[PDB]
Amino acid sequence: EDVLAKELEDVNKWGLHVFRIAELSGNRPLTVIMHTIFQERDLLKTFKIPVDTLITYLMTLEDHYHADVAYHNNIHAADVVQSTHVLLSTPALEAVFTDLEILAAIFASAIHDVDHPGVSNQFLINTNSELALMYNDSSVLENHHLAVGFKLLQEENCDIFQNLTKKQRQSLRKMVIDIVLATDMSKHMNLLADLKTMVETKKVTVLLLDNYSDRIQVLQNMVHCADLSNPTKPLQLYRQWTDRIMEEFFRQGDRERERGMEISPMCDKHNASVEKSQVGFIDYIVHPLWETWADLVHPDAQDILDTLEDNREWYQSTIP
Amino acid sequence: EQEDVLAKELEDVNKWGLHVFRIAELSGNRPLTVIMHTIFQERDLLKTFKIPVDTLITYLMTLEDHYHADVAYHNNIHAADVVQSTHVLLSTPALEAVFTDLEILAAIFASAIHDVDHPGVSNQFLINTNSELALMYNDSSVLENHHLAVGFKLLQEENCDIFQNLTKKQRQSLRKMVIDIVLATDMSKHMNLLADLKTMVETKKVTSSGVLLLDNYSDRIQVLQNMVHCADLSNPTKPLQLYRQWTDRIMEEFFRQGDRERERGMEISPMCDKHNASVEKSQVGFIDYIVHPLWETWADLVHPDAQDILDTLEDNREWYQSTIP
Ligand SMILES: COc1cc2c(cc1OC)[C@H](CCCc1c[nH]c3ccccc13)N(C=O)CC2
Ligand SMILES: COc1cc2c(cc1OC)[C@H](CCCc1c[nH]c3ccccc13)N(C=O)CC2
Ligand SMILES: [Mg+2]
Ligand SMILES: [Mg+2]
Ligand SMILES: [Zn+2]
Ligand SMILES: [Zn+2]
Repeated sequence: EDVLAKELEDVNKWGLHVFRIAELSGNRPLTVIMHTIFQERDLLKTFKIPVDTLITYLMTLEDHYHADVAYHNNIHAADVVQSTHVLLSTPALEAVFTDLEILAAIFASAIHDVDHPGVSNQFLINTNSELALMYNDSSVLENHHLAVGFKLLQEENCDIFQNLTKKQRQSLRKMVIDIVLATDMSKHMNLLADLKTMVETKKVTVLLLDNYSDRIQVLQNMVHCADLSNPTKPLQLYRQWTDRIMEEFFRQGDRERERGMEISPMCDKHNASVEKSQVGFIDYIVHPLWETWADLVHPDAQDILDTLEDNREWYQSTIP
Repeated sequence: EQEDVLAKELEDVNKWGLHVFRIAELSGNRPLTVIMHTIFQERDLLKTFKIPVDTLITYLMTLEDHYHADVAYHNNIHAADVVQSTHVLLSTPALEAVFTDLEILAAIFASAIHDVDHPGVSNQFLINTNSELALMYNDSSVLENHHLAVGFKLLQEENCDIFQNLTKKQRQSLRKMVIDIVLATDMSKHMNLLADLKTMVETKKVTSSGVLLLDNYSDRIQVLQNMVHCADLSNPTKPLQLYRQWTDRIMEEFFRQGDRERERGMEISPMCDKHNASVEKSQVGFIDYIVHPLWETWADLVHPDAQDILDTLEDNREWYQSTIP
């Protein structure tokens, strides 16, 4: 238990040893990382959240991530939380999202994949699942993650927002919904188009964002970047994330095959190239996103972008 | 002979101003079932889509049961009214041969399910009271998402899948169209929906047959969305004896919601305070700011097909206005 404390001192750094923390914490990475970030940002006193209510909620939330899902589990949630925490500190901003906006982005990251079944929205839609029937084929999983994340606040001693004012709770709820809904992959291109627009019309002294519409757009893109941050991490971490997403994909492709459905991209294990898929994912999705981002906050996050380009070069070299 | 009178009244199914409250009584509180069945036969939809008649009746009766008989406005009579109004709007000369049988089926089915299981309170009330529905749907088109989920879920009950003989592509296309239509009945979408309809009227293209030219999904679904939205907001365009009954019913629902808001210490929603209400001024305002802007634009789209409907709306506005001084 003291090596865990040592691991947590790198909470403000890109490349935290999140898999080690998951092992040392007894598969409680989301709980410990969240507890550490709330202390570090002084959110428990800022919003008057009792420490025991925080722990109770975090453990209940963590329990609703599936332990038999290789990628979309509590370790991924903890990673996205911690990554958002670092991006919130990019100098190109500095103290410029409200404290409520900071709490919303961090809470949204923690709940953003809760109760994920390990299959895609398209799978849930094409299989006529109960989830897709409930949500009318529209951001099916993301709507569900939000509903679960908020519903768990109503469990015994779980309301970490009990001492927020009524206005604050309403504002936070809207921001959290806006952020998590933006993690739907089908919204990526519009999100990226808007982020580009913002960069081109950027005003700085540091970024000056006067209207809520632009600020929520940045927070949406921020958590999206954090969700798509695996290829920007030290390679030892990135390779583990690749192993886990491919396990999840292959298990879904097997289900598509058996049902006679078209197999989803990268999900056919008999015609799969893991490394080519990573290079293509970086080239078409992750690098455009992170380059645009790095432009927005230029020239901060050059170290993050440096790692992404190193990792792209390495994966390409593994292709004969 | 009760059935004979009912059959006589259903001969008016192609007319604006159908005696829908009489049909509700004569059918034993089954206006949605009998009006939908009549329209499906009139449009030959059972034959076209190979819908077994017993399956249709079973689904309709189950759907109708899931409207709340104890809500004054958002009940099965309102659903039957919106269905029949959509059916008349679909028959307008300016749209002859414009929509496929599948699009027609989608618009009518959407109208039938569009308020199912409505609790008689607004989306904002459900959001502000932290309801289970608003929690499920993240404060976004809360009721309309629920109406869709219930309407589709009921197709899975015993002998209720009226779409059992559609192709897979037909079912996929119908499902998407129905979702797009019912979500457009959310009041928060009205201003953008109307702005788009105005843009279409200003840029409208007509064929050599004289009918509307709609050559992409965006334009086709937009017309169907606004059509069902007009049907939903059609009460002030109906003969006055119908309109006044709809006004009585919505005010009962509004006042009951206001009584709940008042008891909870909430600010009372507009038109919901029975101690500070003007029913007549509220109807004139509703017409002037919402219903007439919408219907004048629809009438422009299908000109001159809807002139009589617009004339009735304007007469009814003048009538309510005349009761204020
Ligand atoms: C470590 O490598 C991976 C990690 C993850 C993914 C893919 C990876 O490698 C190809 C997929 C991407 C699939 C397509 C997709 C999902 N969201 C998107 C947003 C924008 C564009 C595409 C997508 N994820 C899906 O949940 C996120 C996690
Ligand atoms: C007979 O009179 C009425 C009938 C109905 C309404 C209001 C009436 O009289 C004021 C309300 C309107 C409230 C606010 C509202 C709801 N949707 C809208 C769409 C656009 C603009 C406002 C609204 N309805 C709500 O379900 C439809 C039924
Ligand atoms: Mg997700
Ligand atoms: Mg409705
Ligand atoms: Zn995620
Ligand atoms: Zn309605």
